[PDB]
Formats: sequence, structure tokens, C-alpha cells
Amino acid sequence: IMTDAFQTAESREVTGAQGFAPTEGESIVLSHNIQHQVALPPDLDYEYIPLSEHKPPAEPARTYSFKLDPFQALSVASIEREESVLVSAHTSAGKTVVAEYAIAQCLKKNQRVIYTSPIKALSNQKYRDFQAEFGDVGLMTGDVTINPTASCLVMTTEILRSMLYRGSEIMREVAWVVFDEIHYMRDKIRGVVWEETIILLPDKVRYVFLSATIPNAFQFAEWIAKIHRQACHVVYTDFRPTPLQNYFFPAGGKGILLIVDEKGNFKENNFNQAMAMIEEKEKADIAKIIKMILKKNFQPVIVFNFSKRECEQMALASSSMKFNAPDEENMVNKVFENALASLSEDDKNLPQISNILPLLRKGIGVHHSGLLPILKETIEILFQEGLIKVLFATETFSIGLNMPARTVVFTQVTKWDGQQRRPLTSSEYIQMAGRAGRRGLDDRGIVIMMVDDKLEPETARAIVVGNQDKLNSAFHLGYNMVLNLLRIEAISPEYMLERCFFQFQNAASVPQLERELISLQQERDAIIIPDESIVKDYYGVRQQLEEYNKDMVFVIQHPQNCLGFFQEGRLIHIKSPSGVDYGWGVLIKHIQRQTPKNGQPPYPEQESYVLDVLLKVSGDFNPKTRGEGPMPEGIMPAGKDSKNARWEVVPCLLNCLRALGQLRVFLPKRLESADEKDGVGKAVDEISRRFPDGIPILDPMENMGINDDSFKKLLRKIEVLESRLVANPLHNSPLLVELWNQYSLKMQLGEQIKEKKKAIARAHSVAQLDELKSRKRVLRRLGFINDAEVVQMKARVACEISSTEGHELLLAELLFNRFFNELSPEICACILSCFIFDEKIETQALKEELAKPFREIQAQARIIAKVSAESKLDVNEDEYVQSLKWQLMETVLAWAQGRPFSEICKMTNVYEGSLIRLFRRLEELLRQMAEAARVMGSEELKDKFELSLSKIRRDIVSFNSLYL
RNA sequence: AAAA
Ligand SMILES: Nc1ncnc2c1ncn2[C@@H]1O[C@H](COP(=O)(O)OP(=O)(O)O)[C@@H](O)[C@H]1O
Repeated sequence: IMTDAFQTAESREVTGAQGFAPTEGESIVLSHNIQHQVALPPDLDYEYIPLSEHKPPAEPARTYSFKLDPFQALSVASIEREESVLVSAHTSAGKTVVAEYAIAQCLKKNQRVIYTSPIKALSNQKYRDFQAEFGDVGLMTGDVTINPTASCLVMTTEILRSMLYRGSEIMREVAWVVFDEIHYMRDKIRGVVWEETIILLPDKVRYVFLSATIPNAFQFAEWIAKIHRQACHVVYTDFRPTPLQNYFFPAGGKGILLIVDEKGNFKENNFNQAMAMIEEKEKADIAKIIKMILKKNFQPVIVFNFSKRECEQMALASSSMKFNAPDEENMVNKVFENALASLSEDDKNLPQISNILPLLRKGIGVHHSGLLPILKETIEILFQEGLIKVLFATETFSIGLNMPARTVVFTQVTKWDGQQRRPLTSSEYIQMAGRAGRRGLDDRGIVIMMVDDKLEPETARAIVVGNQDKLNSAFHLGYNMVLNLLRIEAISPEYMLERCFFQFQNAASVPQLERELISLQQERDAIIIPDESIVKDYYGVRQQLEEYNKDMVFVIQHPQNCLGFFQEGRLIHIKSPSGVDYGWGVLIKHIQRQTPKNGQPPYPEQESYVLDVLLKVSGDFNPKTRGEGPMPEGIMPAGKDSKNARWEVVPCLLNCLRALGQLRVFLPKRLESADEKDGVGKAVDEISRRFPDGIPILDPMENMGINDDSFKKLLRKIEVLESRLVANPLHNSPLLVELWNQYSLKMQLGEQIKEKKKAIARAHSVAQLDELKSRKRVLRRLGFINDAEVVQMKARVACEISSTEGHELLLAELLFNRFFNELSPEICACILSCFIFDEKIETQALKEELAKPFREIQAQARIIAKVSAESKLDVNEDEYVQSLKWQLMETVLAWAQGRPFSEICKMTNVYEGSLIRLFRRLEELLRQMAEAARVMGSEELKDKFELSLSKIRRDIVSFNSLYL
């Protein structure tokens, strides 16, 4: 805190006037900043550098009667003057309106446009919006291509790439190409696709970039400006319509703590006190939140969860409550009957729908990819119409069209599998929490996050409190990619690596990254600590002893040692694992808890036993039914010592035992009333009067008879480490607090410096380059290309495989080797099912009919993985083999034989929505392999893939829109 | 294992 300001907290009005000309501070505060910057095209010669200003007027010449705010004005104005523009703002900013102008601008003078979306499901929704608006619109997806000759086109990012590599003529006729949610280029699988598309695109194409808030937004335009020789504008705004307050919910905790104030203030104590809660360690705790926020009037509330599976469970436990009124009760199934006419009688009885119908009546929504496109769309409608006050959604919901709420809850702070157990990045936080805070009902937005972690916390602060993260290119080499680049003569695989956004980052980052280090080095040098050395050897050995004594009590707490010393009435010292002391006590009874009901994994023997122990603590009096946590929820005698002081038998876990007494107190059989328990307390108090310095402890060595070589070692390193603490200015003054507080930042920055040091190592990283030589060797060895590394016939059908990434070689190998021709069309379709999707499926079929072809295409993977691994790449022999799924082979095959859709989902646990997804994509692998056989010269396998394709196509499995 |  140096120079900063503070908004008016709750409600205020700053101005007033009378009768002629006022000054408007009216009903908005405080959302302020906007930004406009322009990237410029590089100059060819020294001889001439033109300096070209363009500052476009606020309100354009013709607004087409459309409604526009000051922000979207210059976004439109940039397109109006016909130049590329980047709009980076929250999904609340209304970015869609500028996309409709760009198309309308082109349609006005009658030329062609391409609209694109990260996701095909969202592409279809925007299509029917565009078609019903303009009418000259048509969509090309993989599955369905409708009206391709239309001026405006809605297509998958996958399709847009496939036409460029194949050099479609339609790209010569396209003026503008609109990319939406481009900040999702981060995706480790399909994010590389966005870069491949952009770089290869014609230089005369004008661009529109619709993105969330990103720090490097200007850096992105530089990269577009340099490779395309264009002037690319940047329109960026940080404003959001509603203030945001952040509450932390500790795991197992009984409440929420406010970490971030509405004005941005970060509470350190709430953060620290929250961490005290998590040392006390399937949580139903979400059912509690949704319960009270109904009564606290926080609605609607969007609960974000990153798994399809556990997402429905948190909806199930909350299904025991009903938040809807009778007028809302019958309104949801009155609007539910419209989609029945759009469905078949067999499909209207579908199992998924019969579950959700009573659920929506209770006012509980659910949104994810495992849902039917018609069913999830009604749920999307019902939310923004206000008939659903509680929604359990996945990350995809935050990517889609604006559908804001009053509350946003983060259930999990860790993120996905692909390369890392990855803490939640800042960009995802801004995007999801941006859903909170609608216009006129919210004084404030409410954001709740549950926090537990798997190594060390300092990260946990950095997510919300710290800075944002760079938008990192996920660009990486691929088999399908290197062949497509080696395919066209005009371009080499090295050409794309040059213009890839990852290279553009590193080149411009490193000279600046050098200044990042020297500025960091000044601060740690600018801090001057008296006796800079001795302290490093105090804090150094401070964390050394505090850590190694934890290893001593841990062995003692283990039943191997302490258990034999458990006797009724033995004096016991109880201190919670968090470090809070419940005071002394006396052992009443010890019992091992055996065989819990089901859910939680069986107990480790450290926490296994349960010790009933008499303590003088107080707090919420009841909890005799005791949570599996360490203790009933109490409060030690810091609290009300008047309202309660009672010696009470407390069922403490075994890890709460830090010491044992030397002698035991005689105990009766029953402590029930206050009399029976208070009498034992005086028996304890008597011991305290005779032992002022402390109560004698059983010596772990001699008294408890622990001779272990590992125990002796730890205990010997305990003694000598204690002696080092006395050799420092520990005694005769405790000023170490001021030293540690100043020295703490020195180590934080020092650790922060080492990262910036290793940051340069990753800027100069050769991973892309070294992979290419190693990857092109297996292309030569497997026979895909020659010794001169020139394309061969096999590589021409491998460039035709798109929809499937990673089996591109396997599929190319099997097809060229004359495999699918020895089979039947139904068999050909069920075999290609293994490649299409990686979601787990449970059914039991080892049936030898489909096991024979599966084992063969599986063995071929081992052949591929054999030479590819010793080529100095990294792939395991087992991992790649198992990347194909046999659990769905029975399922898809049944649909091809003309069995009803309803029975199909009864064979497996596959989502009815996910089943649609893997079919439509399987459908496209067929259409792509139809072209693959067409290049090979074998036209019998073309019809083979076409006759198979015809059996996956029917009336009700094709449902999007029917217009023109 | 989330998203296409
Ligand atoms: N000038 C404006 N100020 C505030 N809200 C607006 C404005 N224009 C549109 N909106 C509303 O804000 C929401 C965001 O619009 P939209 O463009 O659909 O979101 P996205 O940017 O995700 O496409 C819309 O529901 C719209 O009604």
C-alpha cells in the first residue's frame, strides 16, 4: 500500500444541480477505464517510413439504428474503417454485438464472411441466430454442411484449418474471419489448431478477435501485425457492471471467511485463520452452502465443477430441497412440453429426460457436455428466464453466451490432467467469476472457493491476490501437422515454427526479461539487514527443529509405542494437529473404530484409534454424534470460561496425543452428570499444584523402550540441533521478530529471482526444434517418406486424417496395409469407435469376434511405439496401447444394426449427450477416410466407408436446424 | 480426465 484509492463502499451520490445543465454522476460507480492501442505493419525499406494516424470518431456515420455503448463504438469504428481489431473484455461486455456488425457490414456490400467458435455446440446456436436474422447464413460443420454457397458461414475451427491445408477456393472469396473466445487457445489439444489456422490464412483477410481480459492482448496484435503485414487495433476494457466480494470456504470448515473486500482489499488474517482449519485433515459441504444462501437470499448461484461425474452428485444431494414456488412449479413443465413435438415417442421416453424433469420442478439446474443439446438448451433458456435459481455447471458454461448470476462458487481449485495437477490460473478465475453480478439486483457479487492443497500453500494466495498469467502458447508438433507442412511445396514445417506465437513470445520477452532480473536483484540488495549471516543460520535452523520434532511425535503417536501405555486414568496431553492446545487431560477410555459404513477410504493406523479424553474445554456443547474429524467441535478455554468451564470426556483421535503422564489417576466407571466429571477435574488440578514447572513425561527412550536405529538417529539429531539454537543471539533479547519479518521478504524475492533466472531457460527452449528431427526420423523409418525426406504416397492419405489426433499414423498404417477391406461395413464402423473419444466406459465384453481385430490394431500400436520411443522421444509401451477403447465397440455396432436409441444407452454408462458427441465425430472420421481411400487409388474402400457412413445417418440423430 |  503506497498510492492507491478507495471507492465509496455501499451507496453514495457525489453531485447535484438545478434547472439547466447538470453534471451526471448518475447511478453508476465505479467502473471506469477503457483502452485503445494499435499494432503497426513493419516497413520494407529505410527510404520511407510513413507515420499514419487513424483515430476514428466515437459515433460512426451509420449505426443502422442499432444500440451501442461508448465501448463497442470504437470496436465497430475499427471494423468500419476496415482494419483488424482485438476486443478483450469480460463476457459481460457484450462482445457479440460487434460480431453481428462485421457480418452485416459485409452483407451490406455483399461479400463473404467466416464466423468461428471454439466449440461446435456453440457454433450451432449462433447459426440459427444469424440465419433467422440475416438469412444469407449457412453453417459448415464436420457432421452437417448446410448451404455452403452462402455468404456468411459458421464453421468449426477444425474445418477452417482443413480447407487451408487443402487450399479451398472459398478462402479466396472470404473477406472477414471472426474468431470468438480466442483466449481458449491455451487448450493443450485443440489450442494448437487456432495458431495453425491464423498463420496460414491469407494476408488480405481482415480479422475480428473476441476475447476475455488478457494482459498480453497488445502482444497478440503485434504477432498478427508482423506476420500478416496489417495494422491491428486493440480495444480493451476492465470494467464489470457489479462489484465483487470474495469469500473463502475452508474444507471441513463450518463457515466462510471474507478474503477480498469489495474495494480490492486482501484480508491476511482471514487467509491465515482459514489455513488453521485445513490441518484437521466426499464432502457434503456444498449441500450446506446452497441451503443457507437460499435463506440469505443469494440467488441465482452458479456452482462450477470440472468433472461430469461428481457434478451430478452435488446436484443429487441438493435435490432433497425445493426452492421453487407453485407458480414456478408448473411453469417449468408447461414450457417443457414444446420440445416433445420436436422428438420421437421413443426418444421422449429417454431415461435422462425422465430424471431431469422432476429435478427442474424443484428449481435445480444442471449443465454440461454429457447432456442432450435440446435438453441443455432449455436449461440454458430457463436460467436466463429466471426459473432456475441454482445451477450446477461445468467450465463450458463460462465459455458460452452471457448468462450471469448473483453468485459464483468454485468447488475445486485444482485443474485438469493433461500435463499437470495444475492450480487454477488467473484467467479462468476472471472468466468464471465474471458470471456473478447482474445489473440491477446486485449491490455486490458473491464468489466462494473451497481450499485444500497437495503440497504447500503460498500458491493459494497467488490465484486471486497475485498478478495474472501470460497467455501461453500450447503450440506443439504433431504427426498430422508435419506431413501437411511437408505436403505443400511452398511451405516447410520450419515456416510455421517461425511464425508460431510461442516463438513470437520468447523473442520479445527475453530482452525485457533481462530487466526483470536486475530490478528484482536491486530490492534484495537494497534491503540491508544487520548481521546478514547469523540470521540465515537462525531461521535456517528454526524451520529445521520445528520440522524434525514433528517426526518425533509422529512415531510416538503411532500405536507401535504409545498403545501399551494406555491405561484408564492415565494423565494425557491433548493438542490438535493444527497446533492449538486443548490443555492437559486424563485418559478415560480408548476404542478402535472398526469398519466405517462405506464412502470414505479405510483409516490409516495413525488416525485409526479413538481416545476418549477428559478436557476442560467448552464451545458448542452437543456434538455427541461426532464427525470423522479430529474432535467434536469445541472451543478450548479461550472463549467463554464463565458461560462454561467443564471437565468433559472428549473422543480425541490418536494424532491429537502429544504427551503421556508419568502416573495415572484412579477413575470411576461412569462419568455422566456434571458431578462425576467435575470430580475428576479436581483430581487433575491437584496434580498441577504439585508440578508447577510441568507434569512429568514418559521418556520415549528409556521409559517406553524404543531402541530403533531410526528413532535413535532422529533423537540424536534432535539434541545436536537444539544446541545450535543456544549458540545464537536467542537469549537476553527476542528482537528476532523484526529480523525475521524483514528477512522473510529477502527469501521470498530470492526465490522469486531464481524463477526469473530459470524463466530465460524456457524462452530459449529448443523442445520444438529437437522434436522435429526426432519425429521426421520415424517418418523415414516407418516408410511414410524417403531418405531425402520427400513426401510419399502413404503421407498423402495421412494428411487427409484430421478429426483424430494421435492415431494418424496407426490409421494410415492399417488402411494402407489393406485391413478394413477384409471386414464388413458394420465392423468397420465399430472399430473406428476406439479412436474417437477417450472417456472411460464400463461394460464387460471380451467377445472373441471383436477381440481379434482389436488385438491386431492394438499390436500395431506397439510396433509404432517401438521405433518412436527409441527415436529419443518419450512414450511408454503400455500407455499408447491402452489409448484405444474396446468398451464402446458393442454399443456403436448395435446402432448400425438398426436397434432403438433408447436401448443403446442401457448397454453402457456412457452419457446420452456424450454418446451423440462420439457418434458425430466418428461420422467425420469416416467422411475423412473416404477421401483417404480416394488418394490411395483403391475405390472399393471408398464405398466401404460410404456404405458404413450411410448406416450412422438417420432422422433423429441429425438435429440442429432446418431452414434453407 | 474437462472441453470441442
Ligand atoms: N451497452 C451495453 N451495456 C450493458 N449491457 C449490454 C449492452 N449491450 C448489451 N448488453 C447486454 O449484456 C449482455 C452481454 O451481451 P453478449 O454480446 O450477448 O455477450 P457476449 O459478449 O458473451 O457475446 C447481453 O445480454 C446484452 O443484453
